Amino acid sequence: MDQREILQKFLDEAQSKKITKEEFANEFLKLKRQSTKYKADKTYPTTVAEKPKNIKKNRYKDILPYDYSRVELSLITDEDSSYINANFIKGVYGPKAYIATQGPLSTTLLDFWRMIWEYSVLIIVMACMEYEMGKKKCERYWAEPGEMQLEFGPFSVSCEAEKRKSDYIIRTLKVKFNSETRTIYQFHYKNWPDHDVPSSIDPILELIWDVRCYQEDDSVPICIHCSAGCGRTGVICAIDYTWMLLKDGIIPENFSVFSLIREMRTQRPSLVQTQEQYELVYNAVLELFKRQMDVIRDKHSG
Ligand SMILES: O=C(COc1ccc(-c2oc3cc(O)c(C(=O)O)cc3c2C#Cc2cccc(Cl)c2)cc1)NC1CC1
Repeated sequence: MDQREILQKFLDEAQSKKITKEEFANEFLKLKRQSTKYKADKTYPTTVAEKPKNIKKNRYKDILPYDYSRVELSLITDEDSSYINANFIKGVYGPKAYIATQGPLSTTLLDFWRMIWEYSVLIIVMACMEYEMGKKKCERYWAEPGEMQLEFGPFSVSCEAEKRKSDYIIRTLKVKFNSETRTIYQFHYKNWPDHDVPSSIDPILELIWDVRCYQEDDSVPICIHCSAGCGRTGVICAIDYTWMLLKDGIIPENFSVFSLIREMRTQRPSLVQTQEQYELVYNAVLELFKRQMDVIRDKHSG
C-alpha cells in the first residue's frame, strides 16, 4: 500500500471503532506482562546498574538501565565513572536517536554534562518541574539569565537567552569545556496534557514541533528526561518517533501504537509507565495522522 492508503486505514479503523478505557487497560496490561516474562527470562540484565559503586547514582532503585542499551561514559574516565542511568533509544532510521535518562542527582550532575558533551547533544528536553508533589525531582544542571556561569567540574554553563512560551521555556545555553564552547538548547516543559482535555494534547505537539525545528535530522541523539526518565520521557519519545515516520512517508503497514510502546519498553524499563500516558500517546498519534493526511490531501491537489 502507499502512505495515503495506510494512513486512511488507521484513520478509518479508529473512527469505526473507538477504543475504550477498558481496552486501553487490557492493552497496557499485556505490555506489563511482557516485561515480566522478559524479567523471568533474564533477557535484559541490569548488572551494571546494580553494582554497589553505581547504586547511589540511581534516582529510583526499581528503574535501572538495561545493560545492552545503557549509555556508556568515556569522557575524563575512577573505575565505575562510565555509568549513568540512561538508555539509548532507537529512531526510525538507526540507533541512538534519543537518550532517555533520569533527572540528575546532585551526585550525577557532572555525569550529565559529560554525557551531553561526549555525544554532542544539541537538544535537552526536560519534562518535569524541579519540585512535584512537594518533592525534589531534579537538581539544577542548567543556568538562567543573570546568573552568569554555573560550574559542574570542568564544565561551565550559562544562559544567553530564554524564550518563554505558553507551557514551556526554551533556554539557549552556552556550555564551555577545555576552551571549547557549545550551544545547547534546553526545552523545559513545565506542564502536561490533561486526561480530561482532548485539546490539552496540543501543547505537547507544539513542543515536539519546536524541537524538530532545532534539529530535523538524527545526526546526534536528542536527550529527554523527566524525573525517572520513563513515563513522560517515553511519551515524548514515542510521539516524535511516530511523527518522524509520518513526515517521511514510511508508516509500516503493520503500524500500531501498541507495537510502538512495546518496542520502546524493550530499550528502557517502563519507558511509557502508565495506562494514562499510553492513552495520551494513542490520542496524540491519531491527531498526527489526521494532520499528515491533510498534508497528503493538499499535495494531491498539486
Ligand atoms: O524506587 C522505588 C520507589 O518507588 C517509585 C516511586 C515513584 C516512581 C515514579 O517516578 C516517576 C517519575 C516520573 O517522571 C514519572 C512520570 O513520567 O510521570 C512517573 C514516575 C513514577 C511512577 C509511577 C507509577 C505510579 C503508579 C502506578 C504506576 Cl504503574 C506507575 C517510581 C518508583 N522503590 C524501589 C524499592 C523498589
